[PDB]
Amino acid sequence: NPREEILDASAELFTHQGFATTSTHQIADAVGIRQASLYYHFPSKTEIFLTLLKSTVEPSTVLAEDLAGPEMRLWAIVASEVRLLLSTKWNVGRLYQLPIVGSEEFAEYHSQREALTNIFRDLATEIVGDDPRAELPFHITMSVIEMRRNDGKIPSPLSADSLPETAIMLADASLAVLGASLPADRVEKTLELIKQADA
Amino acid sequence: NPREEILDASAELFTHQGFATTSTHQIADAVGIRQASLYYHFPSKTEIFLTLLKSTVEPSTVLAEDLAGPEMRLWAIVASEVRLLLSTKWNVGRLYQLPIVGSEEFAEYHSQREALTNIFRDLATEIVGDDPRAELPFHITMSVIEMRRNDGKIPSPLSADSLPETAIMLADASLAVLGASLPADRVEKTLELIKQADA
Repeated sequence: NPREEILDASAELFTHQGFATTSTHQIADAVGIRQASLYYHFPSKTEIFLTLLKSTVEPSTVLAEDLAGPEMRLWAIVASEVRLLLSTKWNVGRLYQLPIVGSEEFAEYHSQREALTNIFRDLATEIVGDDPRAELPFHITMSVIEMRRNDGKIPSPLSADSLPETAIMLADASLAVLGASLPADRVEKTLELIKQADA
Repeated sequence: NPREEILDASAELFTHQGFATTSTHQIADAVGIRQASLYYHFPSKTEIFLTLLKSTVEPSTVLAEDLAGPEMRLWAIVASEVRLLLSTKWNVGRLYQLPIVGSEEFAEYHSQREALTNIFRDLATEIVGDDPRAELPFHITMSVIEMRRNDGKIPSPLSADSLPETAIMLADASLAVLGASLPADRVEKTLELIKQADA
């Protein structure tokens, strides 16, 4: 739809140029519409950017919340998040790195992000107790942002039948750093949760 | 010195606002000098930002190059880099995340960064062979950028007598993800290299 075209164009521009340098004019001239048609869908560039930020975290929060012992739970959650970040045309995961998202304009995003971070931390604490390594799984998950392409081709299309290698490797590492043992058939077990949730 | 004041002011501004939004006027009005005095030291904002980027990586490359078996070498290198990133007033490590540093203007930085990345990867390959986990230590090292403060107080002053906890934890994790065994007295062994190098 037209809205989706604006979002796709904006994800390309924001991920390559940053926020400040990108304008509603460029986004509209890139979608091939007049500026008024952009404004019919979005009050400004700020709302567009917020929408993209949410897409990065709200799905994982919803799923991460809904997700067996703690090793399997954490592994599945890491794999799913990394799976989500590899599933998109552009690398919209790098958007949280922009210093502007520090501003209170984006407080909605802050809240959602710390809620997701909390989910990772509390799961890891179930595994290693009062150990500062509990912080690490989230950060390991987010390293996918510096791994994938941003040329417009999707790194790994979402599939019900597989997990991409990078999601597997990063979820394995998320448990490794905690000294936790990696569960048998973890890929199949994870895939089941995704079928469960996504209906 | 005046140059150092400009760099400090610019590191504060770039790390909080990004590149595009920061101007030579703001930097000068923040240092409390006229704009002409800024221009005496730097042709533009771009050179200032490059200088800061280099500081993030050239010291580690020099040291990382100059750095026992592979576990100890990698551990020391990770700890030193994380040590360097925790040693500065502002979080200048987040500057490479700005999409603008993708531009060829900053090709000098690209080269230096891939050279540092190569050093981490080749060390890790000495440990795990042809295993994609070799990619992970660098990324684990760089997670410190999302851990530390950026309010102007230095997270951990450089000391000859200790390593901060976060550097220890991240260097431990860099080996953990590779299944490698963590060497005894690694903190003291690392500190020795730093005394050696830094004379």
